[PDB]
Amino acid sequence: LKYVLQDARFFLIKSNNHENVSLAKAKGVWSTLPVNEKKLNLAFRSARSVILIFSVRESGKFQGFARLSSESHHGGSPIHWVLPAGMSAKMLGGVFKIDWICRRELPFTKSAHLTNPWNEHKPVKIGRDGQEIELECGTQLCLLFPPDESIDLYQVIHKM
Ligand SMILES: O=C(Nc1cccnc1)c1cc(C(=O)c2c(F)cccc2Br)c[nH]1
Repeated sequence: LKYVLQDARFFLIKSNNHENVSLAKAKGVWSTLPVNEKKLNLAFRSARSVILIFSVRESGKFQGFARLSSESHHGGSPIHWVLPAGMSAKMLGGVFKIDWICRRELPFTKSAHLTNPWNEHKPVKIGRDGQEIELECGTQLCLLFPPDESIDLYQVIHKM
């Protein structure tokens, strides 16, 4: 696991509902507005691993974290995302393929000691959608998650 996390960049992904996360866990894909797509695509080219750490708002927990497998691609079968009020699929950028590293949950109470230096040292659970997490802080956060024996780490390693 630590090899997968080496020198990774971590991003806090705040979904407004559980459905979108369930979709992401079932289909291994993710999407977002173009401006955020551009940052993720640029970060994928330049970083050894791009880890998304998911947290559904109000849930009090992280729902897991996944690693970008590639830049975003267009022209796929439409996914039934639950989008913010007033957003349509036409406003979305492409779709990202993601390999889940851990699908198990982590409550905020087990991360109360981890503070994000890149967000005024507030607890890592606190942050806006997209807030980047400092390397060591993000690494420790991922290591607090329960082990998930259902994930094939070699499938993700071969893509690095
Ligand atoms: O990707 C997201 N945010 C970010 C910001 C900045 C950089 N990287 C990433 C993000 C997507 C969401 C969504 O609910 C969402 C989704 F699940 C699927 C499709 C579109 C949408 Br909209 C929340 N947050």
